[PDB]
Amino acid sequence: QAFYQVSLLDHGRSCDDVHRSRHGLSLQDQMVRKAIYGPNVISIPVKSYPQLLVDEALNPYYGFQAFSIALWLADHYYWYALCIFLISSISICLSLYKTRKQSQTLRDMVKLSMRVCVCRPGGEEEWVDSSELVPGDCLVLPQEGGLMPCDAALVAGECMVNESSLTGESIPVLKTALPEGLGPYCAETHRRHTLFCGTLILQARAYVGPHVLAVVTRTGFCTAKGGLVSSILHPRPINFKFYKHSMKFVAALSVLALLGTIYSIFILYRNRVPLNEIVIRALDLVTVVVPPALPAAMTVCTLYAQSRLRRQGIFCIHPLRINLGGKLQLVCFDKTGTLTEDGLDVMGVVPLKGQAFLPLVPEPRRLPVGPLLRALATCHALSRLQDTPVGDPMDLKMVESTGWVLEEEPGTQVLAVMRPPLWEPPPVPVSVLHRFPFSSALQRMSVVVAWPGATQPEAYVKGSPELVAGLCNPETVPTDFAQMLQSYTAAGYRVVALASKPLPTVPSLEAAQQLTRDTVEGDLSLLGLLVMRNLLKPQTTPVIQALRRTRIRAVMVTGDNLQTAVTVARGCGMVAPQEHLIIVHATHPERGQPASLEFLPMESPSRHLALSGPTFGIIVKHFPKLLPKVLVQGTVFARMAPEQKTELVCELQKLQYCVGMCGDGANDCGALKAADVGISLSQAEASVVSPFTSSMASIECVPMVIREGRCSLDTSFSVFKYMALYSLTQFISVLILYTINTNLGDLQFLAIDLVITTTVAVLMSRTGPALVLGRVRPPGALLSVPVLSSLLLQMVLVTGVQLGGYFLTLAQPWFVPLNRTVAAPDNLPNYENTVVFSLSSFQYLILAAAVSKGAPFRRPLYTNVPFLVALALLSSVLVGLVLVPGLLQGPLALRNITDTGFKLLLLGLVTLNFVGAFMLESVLDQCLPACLRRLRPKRASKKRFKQLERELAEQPWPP
Ligand SMILES: Nc1ncnc2c1ncn2[C@@H]1O[C@H](COP(=O)(O)OP(=O)(O)CP(=O)(O)O)[C@@H](O)[C@H]1O
Ligand SMILES: [Mg+2]
Repeated sequence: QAFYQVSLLDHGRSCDDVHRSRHGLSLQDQMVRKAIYGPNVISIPVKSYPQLLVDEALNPYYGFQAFSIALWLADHYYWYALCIFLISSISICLSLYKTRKQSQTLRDMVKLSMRVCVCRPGGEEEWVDSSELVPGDCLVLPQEGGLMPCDAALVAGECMVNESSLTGESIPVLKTALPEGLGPYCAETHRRHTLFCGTLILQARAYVGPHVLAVVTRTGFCTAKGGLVSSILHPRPINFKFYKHSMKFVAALSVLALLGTIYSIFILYRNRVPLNEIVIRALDLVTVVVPPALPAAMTVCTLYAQSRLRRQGIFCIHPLRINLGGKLQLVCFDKTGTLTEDGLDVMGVVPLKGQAFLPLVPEPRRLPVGPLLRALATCHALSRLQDTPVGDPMDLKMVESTGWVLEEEPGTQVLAVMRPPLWEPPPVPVSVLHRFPFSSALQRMSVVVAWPGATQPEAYVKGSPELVAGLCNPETVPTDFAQMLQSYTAAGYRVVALASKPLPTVPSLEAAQQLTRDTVEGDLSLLGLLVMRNLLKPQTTPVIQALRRTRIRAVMVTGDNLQTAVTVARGCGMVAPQEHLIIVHATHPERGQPASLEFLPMESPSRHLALSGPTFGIIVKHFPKLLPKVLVQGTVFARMAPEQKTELVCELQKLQYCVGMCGDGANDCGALKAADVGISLSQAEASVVSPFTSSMASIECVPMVIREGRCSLDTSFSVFKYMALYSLTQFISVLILYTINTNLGDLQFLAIDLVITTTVAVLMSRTGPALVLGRVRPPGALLSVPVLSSLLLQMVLVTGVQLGGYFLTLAQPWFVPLNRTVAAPDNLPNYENTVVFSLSSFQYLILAAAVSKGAPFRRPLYTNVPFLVALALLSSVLVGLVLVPGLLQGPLALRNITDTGFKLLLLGLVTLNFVGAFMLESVLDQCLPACLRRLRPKRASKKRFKQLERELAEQPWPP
């Protein structure tokens, strides 16, 4: 009767229900469920070519150009029509290629199919089906190096998986068996028992089970790998798109088009040409005003910039966003693996005798056998790859520091058995009973471990110092824990605390392993603090100094302790030594206490604010009025959960800041997607994780993403402004002829539009970006006073030389006056056509050189090379032709002029116009300040960040 959403069909499923779904029906249920859900295939439509063309041809411009071709054919200017078709043909081919390439990349990612082993309710079939996989299907996963087709909760056993594409996470991720329960929660809601579509399985092992077996949850390409590709198809728009502002500027040109049309009507009525004939002249005037090569030129800008970035390694999707890069005002960054260096030496461990802390051991090897050694060795979730161990750089560096070595493939639920170094001045090899994974939001990991001693099993928890110390029973927790940790965090050593609890369970029993994560991480005794050292990436310190110099503010968003983030921030130059840092702190509103905000300064040898994640939680919920003041003044957001990083992005955006994210981790995945410009620095090739994936492991990417964006925004504005200048230069030329004896050209018009303008337009879009990022932001409105001024003033100079030419031509003593008794197509030679075309041809080229204006955002014009050769070549051909048309006289329909003097006068006028155009654009750059000061002495931006800044300047936060 009424359709129900697949999510709505499977939203309320129990923990038990996922196990109920396991060993699902072989065929009848499969077929009906598969029919209801639809086939498990990516929904990218496949088009041979002509299938695309019909859809592609529906664009409104294409219709107008088709009408224009017919109109020009009716006028019998075949040659101009021959060009007008050909330029549209180039436009459609390039648009087709652009569209085809954009789909092809995405389609190539999702073009994967492989034979799958599927479990029957009383069966275990092998390689039976893949694309037809049942929505609730249970399957046995491959042993090693196996891509996972569907998002499936793991019912039994443990899996090691590479999720690098899905989460931006190169490091191997542990997967564990789901626990059946009366409560219903989604596998995604667990966010760990689920195995995600298109993720490689490094290894798969069942300690107790015969093999690892998983039950499919959300599937059919509409979740995970496809859910993101599906996002890339029909993508999210940008608000207040600059094309609207350009569309307003087209309306200013539309007034000029109407004014021209009425001028023509008066001239034609005065001329007394047939009314039927006058309509064709009016129609030609309107069609001429439309530029044929603009639609192609706009594509070629983007395609050249994608080409420029692909070579730099910054692999891009949604190429429209490269301009958005140009406008970004703040760039958010992550601490570890981006601002700092991935991989960290363990700078020893600190042990505690009783309540008191003992002095730090430089090398973890020289310590007594007991809890801390075992915890240091066993806490990690490292697995053994071919002749090697694979894990998180922190956990890997810790175990190598202990000197204990992981046992290989060769009880029941016994895994990752830890072999001792076997050097003595007890070896007691130890085996893990239960593994708990580390979640960035959760901020800790835990293990249950047993030994041949066969005592009560001991649970070891390694996690964030504050949460672990808080979780520990306050018996062992030292009085000065906070102050002692403050030494290590202030130094800049990433610190993780280890807590041990003896657990009263039956040792080496599978059943005994089953336990509540909270119950294992409940009552705890603080054991020691690890002192991991992460060092700043060499290039980070430079890029941040430039981004601060441009006045694009750099905000740091991190899950690590506030003092470490303050040390990294003070190091990079987020906060310079001259600058002052305030630590906003908040007390929870609860019992008899209301919410309190306390601001405490920090002093070290622009009023920068550093906020812990929890303080920001209270500020957003219980101080909404203050949030604008902190988020416009906050530089070092720290101890932030993965969800909190998205909130900073969203609140900074609602304050009208253009955010950017250069994170390299699963924690940032949310923030990267939400942010305007998102860059994932550790990914290989194009990926769905971020809009602008990089393959260089540095912040050196981010300046390049801004620098190219500003170039693409200036190229888009230059190509638009040159296309307007050409059309009005054509309008003036065609009109000067329309008044004067009702004449035009055919082959001449093909030559101008096809060779002079289309070649220059495509070639002017490949200049490339400026060397150094600049203080001045690229101008963002096409309908600006400078742009409008520049175009209008230049067109006056165009007309001046053009009219001057005609006056000089008529004034020439040898000049023979033209017949002016016969139709424009019939009068193949006209003495005026020769002069007007010959003067106008060169000026069409000159406009591009003046328009280029290559300095703040683009490199000097000469550096282009293919443009510069073409400009000179076409100029040389035109110089050659104007002096001596020879053979080309006949095709050009040129009236041969023997007199050298008038040709030199004509060359002089073009040179004068050229000098004029260059002088006008240089004058325009110099004149802007005087104009701006007089037009507006002072103004206030509607955007909230610029006002809140100005308010804070007038009255600061309480000092
Ligand atoms: N394997 C592990 N087991 C337990 N805790 C870990 C851990 N690896 C990191 N931690 C700690 O867990 C907390 C949360 O880490 P999270 O992934 O959110 O950020 P992070 O410390 O990697 C800094 P960044 O945000 O720059 O990536 C931190 O205090 C971190 O030091
Ligand atoms: Mg990271």
